[PDB]
Amino acid sequence: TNRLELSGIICRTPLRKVSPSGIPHCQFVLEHRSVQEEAGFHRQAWCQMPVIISGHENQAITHSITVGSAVTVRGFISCHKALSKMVLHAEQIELID
Amino acid sequence: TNRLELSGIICRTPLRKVSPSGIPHCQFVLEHRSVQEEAGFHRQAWCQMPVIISGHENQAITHSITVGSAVTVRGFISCHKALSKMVLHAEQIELID
Repeated sequence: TNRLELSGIICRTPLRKVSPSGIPHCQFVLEHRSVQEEAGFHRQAWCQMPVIISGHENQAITHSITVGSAVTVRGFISCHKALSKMVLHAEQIELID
Repeated sequence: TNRLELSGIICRTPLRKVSPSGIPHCQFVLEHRSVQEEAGFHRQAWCQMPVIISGHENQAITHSITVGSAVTVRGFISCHKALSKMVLHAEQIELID
């Protein structure tokens, strides 16, 4: 199992990237803030999550999202060592604007 | 929205912590490895995710998990700046041993 669903505001201008051999991607940073419940207590949760969306099929989304967009993203997480930097690979995104 | 579900192997010995004013916690590191699908391609996903489980109610789980346990955890993520270090606050855990 590997599934993250996270909402937030895009806080960095999205970067469009195209690979010569197909497979283009769009990367951005999603800032999440919420109140969560833990052991009976209500505490603040905050994160700035790198997000990537790949594939020709998804090329449209990039030109419809920008900094300040309210967005909910669902995908898998993957990490690489710097602790290790986390990226959310988005399978789906929903807009709230 | 803020929900992560992630399976893996506990790769660091769990640390039991009790606060004097109630609210005890148990922290550990969960190593995830899987094949995920992205833009048609099958690629490896890997992460070493800090996990915390809080509350008197959950005090038992700690003495039933150890390094090498296969485990699936579901909760919310929260981050703090070092990029920012991520922690999974577990609302529920399921064992696979």
